[PDB]
Amino acid sequence: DIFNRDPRDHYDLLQRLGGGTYGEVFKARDKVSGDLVALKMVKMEPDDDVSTLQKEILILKTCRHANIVAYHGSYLWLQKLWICMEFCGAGSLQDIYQVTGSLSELQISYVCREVLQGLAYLHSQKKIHRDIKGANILINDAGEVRLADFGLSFIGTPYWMAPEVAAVALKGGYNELCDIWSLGITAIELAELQPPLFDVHPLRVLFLMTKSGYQPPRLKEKGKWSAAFHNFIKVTLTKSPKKRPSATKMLSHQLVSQPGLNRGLILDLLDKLKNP
Ligand SMILES: OC[C@]1(F)CN=C(Nc2cc(F)c(Oc3ccnc4[nH]cc(C(F)(F)F)c34)c(F)c2)OC1
Repeated sequence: DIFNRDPRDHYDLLQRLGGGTYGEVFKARDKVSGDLVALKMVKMEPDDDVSTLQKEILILKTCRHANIVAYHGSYLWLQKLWICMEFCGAGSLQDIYQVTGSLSELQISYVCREVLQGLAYLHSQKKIHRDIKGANILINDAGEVRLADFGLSFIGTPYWMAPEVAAVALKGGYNELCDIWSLGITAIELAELQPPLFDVHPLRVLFLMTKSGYQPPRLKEKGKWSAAFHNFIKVTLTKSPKKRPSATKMLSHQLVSQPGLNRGLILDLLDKLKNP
């Protein structure tokens, strides 16, 4: 459901957060709640069809889980769409680790369980995130973890595309289990400050993956991590999606099911951020 009103009534905008990849996102206080919200402002061109986004907004609203950024309500007004969202004060894990350096085996483990909690719920709703990485895992001042979900014309013009071709332009080859893979890369990203093959051209990384011989990547330093963290990487990055375990199966992995995993590990992290 979309509300048709100036949202500058309801909310005072307190600080501009957004930059390159996030675009325009504002920290804002709710005039009624007195509560803190993130307002993501979307720019809309005349020939941008509104009715097509209303289909992508349902998905955001009926996504109700602690481990997913809560949707509050969209606002169309003056050729702009403002999406109101749970605020996460520490921004993304990427913002964090670029200052704090590498995350610890136990820090990464709690992040891997909270994410799986969110993916396991998404999947149960037959939804697929498509973009698990550091930049899309957000952190609140409590040190709790929240998956940011978001929601091309030069893939071709569709008018001539045959239907099977059009089926892929919307769906990609994406599968619920492709989100699991991305977590494995993300875990390495948290460990190493960059995903495998960051120093390699993207096209080449795409070719290399589609070679028959392609080898799932690994943690650089053997001794630095437990057998558990090693096995978590091995299993999440299984090549064949037919054999890659689901998010519930992964929640019963020893790396994420161990005790002592909780938000303190991150509060540590958020302290490390204040006091270098
Ligand atoms: O281009 C990258 C930079 F220049 C360097 N760092 C950032 N950090 C950054 C900036 C933002 F605006 C972010 O968005 C939020 C911030 C707080 N609470 C949020 N709740 C939901 C969101 C989101 F809109 F879904 F993302 C959100 C964010 F998560 C991180 O972006 C600038």
